[PDB]
Amino acid sequence: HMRHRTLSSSPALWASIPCPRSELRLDLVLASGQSFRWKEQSPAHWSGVLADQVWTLTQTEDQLYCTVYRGDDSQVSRPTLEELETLHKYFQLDVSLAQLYSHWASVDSHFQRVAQKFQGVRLLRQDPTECLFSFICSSNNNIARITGMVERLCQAFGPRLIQLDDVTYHGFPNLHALAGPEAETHLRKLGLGYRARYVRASAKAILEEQGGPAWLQQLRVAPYEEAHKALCTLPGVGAKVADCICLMALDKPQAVPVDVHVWQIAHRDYGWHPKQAKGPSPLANKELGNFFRNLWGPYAGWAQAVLFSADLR
Ligand SMILES: Cc1cc(C)n(-c2cc(F)c(CC(=O)Nc3noc4c3CCCC4)c(F)c2)n1
Ligand code: NI
Repeated sequence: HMRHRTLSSSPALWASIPCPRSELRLDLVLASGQSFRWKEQSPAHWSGVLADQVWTLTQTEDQLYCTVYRGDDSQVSRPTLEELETLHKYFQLDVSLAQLYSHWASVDSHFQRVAQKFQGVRLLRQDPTECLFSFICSSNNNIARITGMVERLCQAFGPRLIQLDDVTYHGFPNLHALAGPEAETHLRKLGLGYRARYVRASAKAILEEQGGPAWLQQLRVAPYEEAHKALCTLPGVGAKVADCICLMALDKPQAVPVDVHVWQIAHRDYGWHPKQAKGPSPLANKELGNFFRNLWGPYAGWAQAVLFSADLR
């Protein structure tokens, strides 16, 4: 009945945001292991769900074009003022990335070289709940299999929003939906495996032990160090996942997620070694995060995103 919009198809349902392609490149952000809810359904046209609404995004060299599917028996219209603000905040466009790129480049020659080809790699501001459970699914996994688990989870537990072509879009489920007695059994049938236990247990933990998703909003305004320790109390959430949520959902730009893949890059590209544990360890991982914060400063997580994205391509 309804299909994915292109900029050529129905231009009268698109609104623009004055966004240089140096400030944001959709193709290096939306599928670069931050969000797992965006797909290039048509060429240079990215479709995904944001807060119970579906968006399609495309860009020129100077403009970011966006169209909304409000997903109901409502008159089709262009993005509103409030809806465009939501997208402005989601891409954190108030913060200059050009000024950050130059600042990082001044103290790191390796970044200066990589940065040239890979511009507009910025850090998305995600919903804490979506980010939390997305990154519990990320353990010993790849972007493709993570994307599948998150989609299947959302269809199974989340409310239906709209259908565009063959793709049916579901909003991310609330904690109560994931905390139910059959939840783990269902998630195992959807292929999450062991991660199904942590999803249910963490949903149950936030509700019962922390008092619902207002807790995650408290961690947003809490110091990085307090937020990180609070998150590490949840089943399946360790230092790596806690840092991911801190950087991508709780407004901690200094948070640097460290796993074996970040170790590889740090060693190979920066010559970094732990100043006892020859290989990775909780203490050595903590030291590596500090090393990058000392080097790049209070937006070290955003600098890591540039390298991480550049490494995927
Ligand atoms: C063996 C293999 C192959 C692939 C494609 N992966 C893979 C890739 C991923 F992107 C992710 C997700 C992720 O961890 N993203 C991130 N971690 O720190 C950061 C990011 C994003 C930008 C800020 C810093 C994953 F869990 C696995 N692993
Ligand atoms: Ni070495």
